[PDB]
Amino acid sequence: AQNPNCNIMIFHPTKEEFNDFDKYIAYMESQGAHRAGLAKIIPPKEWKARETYDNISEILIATPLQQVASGRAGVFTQYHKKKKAMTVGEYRHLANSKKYQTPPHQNFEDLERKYWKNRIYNSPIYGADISGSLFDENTKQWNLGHLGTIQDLLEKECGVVIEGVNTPYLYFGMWKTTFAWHTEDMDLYSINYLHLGEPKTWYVVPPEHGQRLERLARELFPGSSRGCGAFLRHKVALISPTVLKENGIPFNRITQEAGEFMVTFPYGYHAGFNHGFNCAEAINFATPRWIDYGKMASQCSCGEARVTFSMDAFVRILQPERYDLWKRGQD
Ligand SMILES: O=C(O)CNC(=O)C(=O)O
Ligand SMILES: [Mg+2]
Ligand code: NI
Ligand SMILES: [Zn+2]
Repeated sequence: AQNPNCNIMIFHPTKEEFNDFDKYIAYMESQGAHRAGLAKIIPPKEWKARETYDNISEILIATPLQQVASGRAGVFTQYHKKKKAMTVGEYRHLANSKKYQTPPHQNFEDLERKYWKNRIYNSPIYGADISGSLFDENTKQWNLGHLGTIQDLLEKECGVVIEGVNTPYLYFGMWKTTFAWHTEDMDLYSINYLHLGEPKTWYVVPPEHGQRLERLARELFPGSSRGCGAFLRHKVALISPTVLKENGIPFNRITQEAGEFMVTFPYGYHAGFNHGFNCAEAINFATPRWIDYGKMASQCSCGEARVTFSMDAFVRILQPERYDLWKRGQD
């Protein structure tokens, strides 16, 4: 078995190897990359996502989210308070302000220490989940707005023809902006490209051990657990590496820098934070190996997780028993 310790793997495809996206994903899995839940892909030196970022300040963040924390430094939840719209130019200036900027630090480890020590005492503002793309249309390789769709994968593998679309989303981050512990909708893959700015630190639990993280989360967030049988779908809970180590949960960590891709694999729980002002683009995708994960994915039916139009069809076809109850939650 390849990668039996479930380490995060880092790939350096050549420009030739970067032509066929599906083939490269299948290659990485042949080497065991999926066992980690997360992989890094460094693009060939010749590749570029677009020519410059020189004109991005005019993108609108219609609903910036202030991420307010509750709990203790290592075990907290966050709630998203909606703020007034602002442009990316306004948000970047805010991120660079004295109130919100990255503190002085020695290296990524010192910054990680400061994040876990101090996150809860601040409320950074995150521009999340903004439909759009920063890939140039002329970028033919690993262009996250040109991937094969999940609906087309389900049709090729299973013959079924469904409604729905699959488009990318932009994320504008600042110091301390945080992504809570989650897997993807329907336990899909994700791919995330850091277009510019400061790094993103990731934490990940191997898929084969995801239930260990779930059981700890039920112990640490016991009222949330009684409220919903899949409350990590709410994407609000944080647990620090120190707490994960104290409780024996297997995990890995890695820092993504500008110009790099990350892939998350089906049922790979992940969480993380931004080091400073940045912009990422991410989208869900599927392969044949996902189908079985989609069939087994948990679902939030309490009504809090409230997800896309396109997820309806996935539930309806892969999980017809759940359909009914999950749509009671979504209506
Ligand atoms: O970058 C972020 O804030 C969160 N992204 C993801 O969880 C992802 O790409 O799957
Ligand atoms: Mg612009
Ligand atoms: Ni994710
Ligand atoms: Zn729920």
